[PDB]
Amino acid sequence: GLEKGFTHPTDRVVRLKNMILHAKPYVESERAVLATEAYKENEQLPAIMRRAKVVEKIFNELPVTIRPDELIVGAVTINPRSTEICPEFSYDWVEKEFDTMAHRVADPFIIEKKTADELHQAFKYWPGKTTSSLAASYMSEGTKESMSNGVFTVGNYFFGGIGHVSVDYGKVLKIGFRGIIDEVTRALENLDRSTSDYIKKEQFYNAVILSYQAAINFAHRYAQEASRLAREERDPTRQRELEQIASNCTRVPEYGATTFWEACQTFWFIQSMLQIESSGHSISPGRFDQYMYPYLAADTAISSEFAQELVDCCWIKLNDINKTRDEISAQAFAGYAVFQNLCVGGQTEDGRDATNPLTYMCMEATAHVRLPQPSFSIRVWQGTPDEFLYRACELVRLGLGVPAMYNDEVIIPALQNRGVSLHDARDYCIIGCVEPQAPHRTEGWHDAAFFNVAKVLEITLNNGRSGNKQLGPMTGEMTQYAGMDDFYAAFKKQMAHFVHQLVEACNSVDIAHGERCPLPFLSALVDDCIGRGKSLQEGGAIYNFTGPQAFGIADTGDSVYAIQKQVFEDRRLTLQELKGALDANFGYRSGNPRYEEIRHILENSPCFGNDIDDVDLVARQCALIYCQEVEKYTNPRGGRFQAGIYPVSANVLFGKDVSALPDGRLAKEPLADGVSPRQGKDTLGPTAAANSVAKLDHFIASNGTLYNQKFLPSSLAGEKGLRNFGGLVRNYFDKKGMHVQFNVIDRNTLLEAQKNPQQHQDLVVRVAGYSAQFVVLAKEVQDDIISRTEQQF
Amino acid sequence: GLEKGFTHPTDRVVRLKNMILHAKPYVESERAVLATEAYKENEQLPAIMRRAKVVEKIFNELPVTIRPDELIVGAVTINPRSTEICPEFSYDWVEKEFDTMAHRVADPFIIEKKTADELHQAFKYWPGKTTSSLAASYMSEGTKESMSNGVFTVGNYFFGGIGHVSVDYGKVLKIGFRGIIDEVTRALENLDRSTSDYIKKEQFYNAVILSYQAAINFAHRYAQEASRLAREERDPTRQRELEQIASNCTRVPEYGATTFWEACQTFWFIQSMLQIESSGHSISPGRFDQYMYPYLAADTAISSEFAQELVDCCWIKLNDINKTRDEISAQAFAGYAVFQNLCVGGQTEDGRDATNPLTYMCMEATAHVRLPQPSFSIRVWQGTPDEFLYRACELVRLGLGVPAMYNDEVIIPALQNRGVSLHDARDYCIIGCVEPQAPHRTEGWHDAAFFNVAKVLEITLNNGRSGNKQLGPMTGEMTQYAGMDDFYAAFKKQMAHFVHQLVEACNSVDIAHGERCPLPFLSALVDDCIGRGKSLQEGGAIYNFTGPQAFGIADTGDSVYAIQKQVFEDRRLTLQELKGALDANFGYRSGNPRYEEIRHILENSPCFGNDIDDVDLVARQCALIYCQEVEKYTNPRGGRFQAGIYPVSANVLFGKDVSALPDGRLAKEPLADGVSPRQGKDTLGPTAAANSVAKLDHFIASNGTLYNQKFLPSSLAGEKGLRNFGGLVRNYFDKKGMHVQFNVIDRNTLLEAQKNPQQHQDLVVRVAGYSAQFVVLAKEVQDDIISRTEQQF
Repeated sequence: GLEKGFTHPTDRVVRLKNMILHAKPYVESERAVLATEAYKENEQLPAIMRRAKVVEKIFNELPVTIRPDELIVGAVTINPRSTEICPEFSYDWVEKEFDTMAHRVADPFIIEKKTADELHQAFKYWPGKTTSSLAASYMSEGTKESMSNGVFTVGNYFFGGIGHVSVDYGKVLKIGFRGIIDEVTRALENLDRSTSDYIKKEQFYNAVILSYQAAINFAHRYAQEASRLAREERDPTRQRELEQIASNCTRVPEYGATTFWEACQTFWFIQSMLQIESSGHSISPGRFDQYMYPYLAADTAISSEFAQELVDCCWIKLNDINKTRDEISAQAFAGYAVFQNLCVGGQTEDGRDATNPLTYMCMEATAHVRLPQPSFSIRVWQGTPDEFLYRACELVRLGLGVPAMYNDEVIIPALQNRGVSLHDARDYCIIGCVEPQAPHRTEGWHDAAFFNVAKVLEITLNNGRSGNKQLGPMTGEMTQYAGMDDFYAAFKKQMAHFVHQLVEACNSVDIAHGERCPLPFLSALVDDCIGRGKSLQEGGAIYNFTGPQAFGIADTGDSVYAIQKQVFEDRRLTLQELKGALDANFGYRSGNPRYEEIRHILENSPCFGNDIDDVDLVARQCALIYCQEVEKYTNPRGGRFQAGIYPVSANVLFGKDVSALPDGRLAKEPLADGVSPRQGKDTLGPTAAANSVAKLDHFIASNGTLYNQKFLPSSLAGEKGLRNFGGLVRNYFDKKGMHVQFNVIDRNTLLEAQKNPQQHQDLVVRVAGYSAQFVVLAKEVQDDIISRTEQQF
Repeated sequence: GLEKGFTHPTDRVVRLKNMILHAKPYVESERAVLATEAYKENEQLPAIMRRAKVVEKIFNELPVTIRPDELIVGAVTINPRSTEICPEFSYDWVEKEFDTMAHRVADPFIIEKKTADELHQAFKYWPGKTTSSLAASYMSEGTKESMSNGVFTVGNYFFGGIGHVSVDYGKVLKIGFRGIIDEVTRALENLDRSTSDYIKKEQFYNAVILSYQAAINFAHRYAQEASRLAREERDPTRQRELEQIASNCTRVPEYGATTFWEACQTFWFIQSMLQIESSGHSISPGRFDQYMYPYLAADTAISSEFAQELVDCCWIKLNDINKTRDEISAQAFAGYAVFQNLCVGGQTEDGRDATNPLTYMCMEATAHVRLPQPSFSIRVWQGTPDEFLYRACELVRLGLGVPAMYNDEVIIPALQNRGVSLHDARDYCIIGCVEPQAPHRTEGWHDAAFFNVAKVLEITLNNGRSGNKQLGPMTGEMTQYAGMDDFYAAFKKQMAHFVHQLVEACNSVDIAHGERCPLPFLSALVDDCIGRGKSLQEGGAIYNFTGPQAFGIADTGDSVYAIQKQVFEDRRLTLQELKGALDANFGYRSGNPRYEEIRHILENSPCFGNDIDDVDLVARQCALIYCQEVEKYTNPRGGRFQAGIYPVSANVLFGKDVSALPDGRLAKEPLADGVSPRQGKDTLGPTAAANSVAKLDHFIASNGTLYNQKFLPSSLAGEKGLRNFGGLVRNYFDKKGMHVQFNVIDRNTLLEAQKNPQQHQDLVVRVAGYSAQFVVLAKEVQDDIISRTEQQF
């Protein structure tokens, strides 16, 4: 039968899982202090060589920690699930939050007094030497004013590192760090030295070699710690394990992997070491079933049980990573989340189906571990085997939010439209939440900014004003609109003004990272940085993009359609009354009964998400106006801006920046998540809603769209629930939606977790493009997830 | 007749002159301290804006000093003829020399204890933050090793600023600093903001505007000081002068000049303020008679005596500038020397003669003032009026070394061969010593390096060795040469190896200046920096070059010819004995009589400078081998390397780096100056010697060649003396030599200045492309000048 069920993990895997779940996150100082001293010691070097010295000091001197029971080793932090500090990007919020970070609503971290004193001393070096301080200096005053008023924000790469990449894991698996060094050495040998261009390329090459020499030492330090622990082990079974780990770390990643266990250790060293070099999140394993499976197939000795246990251990290690952000930024990325997206299935470079036995082991590992990370995903195409889709649906029924599902038949042509070859696009993986790329060939900047389209709508209707600040052009007061043509013309002018500022802000951050923090370790693992002699930050990648995200799409669409229908077509109210009602927040505080009646009229207009073409096409048009502006622009790496539509955990946060809207929502209330219909407003069932969402132009939003659905668990029960559920996915993907993902949970389970969080520490659910512990989320985010529409078949 | 003699200066001018002569040069700290605080305060800015903040703080806060009697005001230093410190380029040698600089051989400066304490504190900021520290980091180990062994040096721009430019004085005279600000404002309004490129251009533009706003303030601060002094001044005439100076400085250079006195004040504000922004020397007024004359002709009130006295005051102000360098570099640029070349005459853009009345006033000013500066020059072409050449010749007869003479008919086609338009080339001026450019269109880097061709010959004959060290390729041992073909093959291979390293070193310094010290004040006065939105350091100039200088040309030619004639042709000695004699320094210590007999044989070979084709063509070929290798290379500004041949005061210094040579020269002895025949070896008179020098390829050495002659004064006496002397210049220029200049002095006058320097403080003579106080020069440089061939007709 279609319902196969899931096996159980070993007792050791349960212990390792529980270590993550019980861990109290700390802030730690050692990496920050070492980095700072490497900067201090190397003021005279070009930035790329200084950055080599940084990772060399950290890799040589960071504490090496092997946790009880691990088979796969490597720790960013001494304490499980803790965070380093990367002061080179930003630091002052850390010190501002020394005493409040342990108690803040979103993602609290403990900062012990000694750690605070150590960070205080190191931060003395940093004023004005960060990437953020340089980025802000490049931006115009109007751009900064627009961000201060909540039109958009580039905080992600402003305050932290970039990340958002899937590196060439397979290359390191094959030839190791030593192979990387040899490739660079041959690039040096072949350098054209007839002009002045070789001088900086040679600095890059020597920086990469130094970085990778230190990276080899780092693995050897873990081998040494494993041997030290082995000598004082008393259980001979664990002793032999530690001896085997020492052997593994001696071989990899210096050399290519020769067993499946070594291949797992190669993967984890890369995955953790990249996040030691930089705090950029969305370091995404990508197509792990593809590049790892050859090492499983070739390992004739390994048992199926132990092979699965190693994948489980990788899943758990993926949850050891954590990241603190400033108190407001943490609310937009909430849940101790670093967005490591790992996908399985899809197509080979040849257009054949890519499923292999490891594909299903990856699904089993998710069922075994049941933790937020990795951000597990499946690719789907016309040739997806029934067995893979139904097994994925079985996994989704567990209610963890994973796997998210991505549609090859939209994503591949979407990438092609941006210049990615068919061969490279067929190999895509997901970065972060929903953002597709050709892996190890792209510097995509896939979460460069958040952009509030609903705020632009607000500002349009107030003639460029926000507060009493003239923030955009005076496109005309809404009372002077003769019809919807006047609105759209005004809305497009506002969009052009604010998107140009968005692009300025992203590109200023882009220049700042290129000038102050080019990365020699990361860059060697992406084509064509070695061949070109250029870092990722300076255009070494074959493909270059920048991806800013739209917020408030359904809010904007339903509001614009409410103006069309209720004011112009049916004349239920005038432009003057609408203006008055919006400014008065529909009488929320005054009690004005005409404004209340107006609100009730607008609230009951047709809404996006009910398969009604009239209103669905307005949502499509409003999203297009954003997406068509964004793609007009380029970044300093020679690449193209491309829109995405996804909220991570900030559709509540950024709703606070928007006053009352013509669809009737009150000031400061939440916005809609991604391309999903407004919370509770898709009332005709999951098929009708998905039909609406697929009417949007997903292809032009080539940084990725995000669609959330939430199902009543009993609707998915039994073989016949699975079949209906799989039919819904194929329906939506056949109609050219890009992505869909599912919560499967009873309302009372969420309500109980709120009332009794101590009893629900392992409740993991989808936020948007990632899953998190529900009890870690702030109440306002929890309420937003509860408020989402419950679907039923 | 042809000798009309010279008028005398006013008593004021004599007082202003003697103030320079009697000044004891100090090191001062104010500018270094202010610059350091501006860097400390502005760590977060892009470099161009940081440099704007640097000049803003200095221009706002540097002490304002007006000296007794001046009509033209503006002081770089509080004390006359003193030096500021520019730690942004290098600092550590200043502190190493706190206790020794007042007593050192070449260019001593007094450093009082208060000043050393101030600089000690300021220097704490600088480790690793200088342009020099970055430049070194880009250079390969072999390049730095060749420099340590004396093959070549890039010290000039490594330790100090660049300079070496003639800015658009005419533009500032016409539109003022306000007009510069207006052009940049229009460039801002016209910026294409559709890509990412505008972000950095707009930073440059904002940096230029800020710098020029502060530049206006600087002039107003001098106006306020003149007004303050006027209220204090008992003498009614001097009171009115100070009131007029206050009016001048209020008008210029914020606005264009409206009198000749204001034009002189504009000139001097530009000249001094450029050398406040940067320590780069060879800030060259260039075609002063061309851009200043319209303001003289339009000034219908000024008397000729006052106009002359203002020009005299300009000449004296040019001697107020001074510059300290580390104690070894000071020996290469000896004489309190900043190389401000000012030329008169030549052609206009349409190819007409450019002589005007101010042309002759500039010659008079040199006769009035008789100080080392400016480095006064004349252009000469086929159409030079006889009155011009003969007047310049009378001036040379005064023995100051000036004017140097430059041949349009070589320089203009030479510049054309480097891509300069005929129009631009016709407007050329001289930079520094002998280096031509199209003024306000060029970033020429005209003294980027000193390169020791004689050392390359030494190394060639020792199979790539220098001392106990393999510095170049193993091109073969001397004893294995079958003939001169073998030697030239090896020599060219050595030359290619070391010139590649030279180019690396230059380009490393070039990159470092572009990344850390782009200049927003200077850059605005050179085409096309404003139009392109790019500093000079990043390629804003229309024409870009790099100019490295050959040393030991005559030494190399005569040695190579001595091998050809004495070894291969006449078989007076074997290659084996020559190797032994060179290694043993011709028996200078051993007394070996065969090596002494070989020395005598080689010393009496024919020598370059006696109009003997056989040996002259070897000098030509050897100089060509250098010049042809240099021109194969480019710089990171998109420009071309081009050789020059000139020694400034370093042919003695760099001869110390060369062991015995095949021409009989003993180890460590001086090398020949520029393209001049070896000291004392041209024995057939000045026409024969000039004929030899003109056989070299001067056109390919388009960074400039330098030829010194020295005459017995009685030989130039009378109308007949002048006629011979003009005919010699016209002979040499018709035969396509690029430059010539003359000492005219009795040997006993130099000898008496050595024995009784306190009676010869005003004795000014030519070193090489510049003039200096003979008593300020080290004994070994004095002796070298005394050893030069004395000519007579």
